[PDB]
Amino acid sequence: PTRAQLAAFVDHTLLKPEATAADVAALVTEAAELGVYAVCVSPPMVPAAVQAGAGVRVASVAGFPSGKHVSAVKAHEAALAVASGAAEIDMVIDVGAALAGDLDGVRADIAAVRGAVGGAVLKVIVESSALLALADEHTLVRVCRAAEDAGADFVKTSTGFHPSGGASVRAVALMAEAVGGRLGVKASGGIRTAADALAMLDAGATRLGLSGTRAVLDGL
Amino acid sequence: TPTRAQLAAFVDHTLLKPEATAADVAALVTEAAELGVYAVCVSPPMVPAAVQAGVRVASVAGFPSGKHVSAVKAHEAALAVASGAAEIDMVIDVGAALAGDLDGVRADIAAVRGAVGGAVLKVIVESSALLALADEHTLVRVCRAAEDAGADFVKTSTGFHPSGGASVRAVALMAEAVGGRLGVKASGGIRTAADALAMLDAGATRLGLSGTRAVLDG
Amino acid sequence: PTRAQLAAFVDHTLLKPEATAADVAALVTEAAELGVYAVCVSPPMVPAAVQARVASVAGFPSGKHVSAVKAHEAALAVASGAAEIDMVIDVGAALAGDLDGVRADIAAVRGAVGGAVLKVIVESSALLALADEHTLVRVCRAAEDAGADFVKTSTGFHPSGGASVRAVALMAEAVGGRLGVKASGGIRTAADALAMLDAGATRLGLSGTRAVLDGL
Amino acid sequence: TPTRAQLAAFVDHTLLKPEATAADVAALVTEAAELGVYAVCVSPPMVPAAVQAGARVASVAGFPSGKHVSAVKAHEAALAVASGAAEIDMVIDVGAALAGDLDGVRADIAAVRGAVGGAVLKVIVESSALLALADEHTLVRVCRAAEDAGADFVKTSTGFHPSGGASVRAVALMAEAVGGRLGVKASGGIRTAADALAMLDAGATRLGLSGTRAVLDGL
Ligand SMILES: [Cl-]
Repeated sequence: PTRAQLAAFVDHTLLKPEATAADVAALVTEAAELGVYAVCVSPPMVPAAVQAGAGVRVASVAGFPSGKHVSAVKAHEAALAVASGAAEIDMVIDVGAALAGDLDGVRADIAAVRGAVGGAVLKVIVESSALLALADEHTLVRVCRAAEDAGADFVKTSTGFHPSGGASVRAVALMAEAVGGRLGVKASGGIRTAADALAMLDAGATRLGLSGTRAVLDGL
Repeated sequence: TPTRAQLAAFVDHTLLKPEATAADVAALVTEAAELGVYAVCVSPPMVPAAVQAGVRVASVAGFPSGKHVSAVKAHEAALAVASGAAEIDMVIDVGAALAGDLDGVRADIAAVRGAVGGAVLKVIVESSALLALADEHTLVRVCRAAEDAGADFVKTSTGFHPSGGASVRAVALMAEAVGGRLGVKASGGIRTAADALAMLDAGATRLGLSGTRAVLDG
Repeated sequence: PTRAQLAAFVDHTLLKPEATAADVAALVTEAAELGVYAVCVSPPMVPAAVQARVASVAGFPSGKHVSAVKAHEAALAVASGAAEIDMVIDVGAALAGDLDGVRADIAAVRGAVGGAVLKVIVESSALLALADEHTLVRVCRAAEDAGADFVKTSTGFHPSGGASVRAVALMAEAVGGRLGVKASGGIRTAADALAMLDAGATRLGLSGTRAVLDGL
Repeated sequence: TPTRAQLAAFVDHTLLKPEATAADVAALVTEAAELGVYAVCVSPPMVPAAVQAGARVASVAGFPSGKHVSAVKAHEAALAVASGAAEIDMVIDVGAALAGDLDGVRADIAAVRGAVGGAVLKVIVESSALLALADEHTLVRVCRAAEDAGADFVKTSTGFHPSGGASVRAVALMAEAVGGRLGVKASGGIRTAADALAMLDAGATRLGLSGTRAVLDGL
């Protein structure tokens, strides 16, 4: 698995609240030098990301990181991001809604954002480490099926901000089996080495969210 | 030094975890009425069931990252107020402030001010990030911008940023910057009575607490 | 009915695109002199009405806005102090038979205004002219299903016209005693007013209220 | 004097009735392609089905009244563009223009501009109202506000205001004020091929029509 090949799986990411336009400009330069698939930035940073290169593939987050926004608000955010040049959107579910068993609500929340972006690649962050710690494997699968039923293109493990943690190979395996190659699976959160990255791919991930991409690639 | 009832009267009793359910919020409301606190603070989608649960309600906007365009923060804040929130605690774009874009921070806060009508508007400045990454003057500038944009409070912290939560130095700087014309809400990591009293003595006029019972027993 | 009793049914209304803050202030002054129930103004004028009981409109007059936008608009008005919101349905949605869509559109606004009085403009003159009585009734029931407090006849801007006695009578028969019924559009005389109240209206939307009251 | 295909290329083929259905919109799109128009113009909730109809889509914002706070207009514009609209035709608050609050009109336009990114933004000044209720200089000031706020076009009318729609005089004034830096769209009550060509001769670079076929047949 080559350095260029692993890099083609990667969304090179900066989501810190303190991030400046200059930070986002350096992120895009580093992404181009590394040969990654996209940059992932916070919604108001999309103009800066688009302006920092030619033909930059930009993903933005929506309803992030808490998931605790009403659906209209997540949709509005996603639509402004697409209007500013975002090709993809990584939204967060209402994690508390999943845990209460309101799967209809989770599915409708994702369908609202789906209807607003239209053209864009939509990834749904299920916060798998939170679902697996506070409920069970079954709950994770149900959330994945809601994402599929609502028209999502990816299910995605983690925000990288929840204290329960990030991607596990078990979560990815569970998520990959549930969507069965019909949707992509993005592993994210705490992927810090080459070995972490390869193990997520081996478990079924078809995309990786990384902030320390160079160090991951250097490990090869 | 204040009694239990007096300390409680300073408090916004808070649950903002991503995993919070309606049942968690209903238990939070019941516990706030027992403790005699000033308000509950809940996430925007939980406002209707907090309000209906029979307590003054605050909500958050652009929370916790602050990385949302103004129009998204304003839309969120309008919905929460229309659903019955009495107060909104919004987060600034911390990066905008670090880059020196103080007119943009102010316009961001003005958009929210215009959406909430007469509701109490608190601006979370993420003081521990501003003091870690810039300097005292930058914290003062952000506060003044909040007052210029029509805020009613300046507020230290989200409780979610790794730079930490409320500090005495941050609270005192903020209280001087607003000169008693706005409130100062100290929040994030306030776990004991001594923490609480240290912030009120530094000039806080409201406290954001998640573990209020343990502070009150104090 | 006395002058005072008839006024008590009225939402005293200015919705013209050219309306200024000064026009809105004269409308409120006139409202309070006439003893009306409420003033009805356009969403950006709500702050000036409140600072001078206020109803505002939402998704008005076309009804052609996505649900989230109507809900955003309604919430902003309530936040600036509107006690009531009068929204417009996607009339074309109702005519295509998409009553689930119309209901969902109304429930979105319902969930965004909290405790506000929510009135749903069904554009009854268009529904009767382009569909049928049964469609008008189905739209009213969707409004009830979605949690609305009132059904209302007309924007006063649709070419098909305004309130008719039959539309109001149908709407009152269908949801009367459970939802209020507001007759609006083309109510120009005392006799028009009284004919809508007799048909089952419990609120009236008027622009020329003084003239209507004078005819008693 | 333009050929049929040339006149058609100036046209936004439009359906904005409250009663319009998805089926009405799909017929509109089919007719648009047949006629060779520049674009179809539809109401915001109709954009996704107009885009999916698979042959350029414009939508409107804060239409037709202009009486919506800026944030609502901007929200509405964003959604339409995210659903594939290439252009947005917004409506100013006409009463704000009349009250002399041109800074507020400018800010209202700037709000929509920052929501749409790169889309073509047209600003509807409701010229027939500005001329009937104010004066010519007010029309010019509103055009300047639009330019200053980053609009790509100024545009006469909604076609729903009782003071009427496009006039030769309105179009000449607007085209003078923007001086070829913005486009000028003539719209509202353009009933004949003669009406259309008089607007074009007055400086319009785009035409909003509903009865497009009957206009083109007049050539
Ligand atoms: Cl002619």
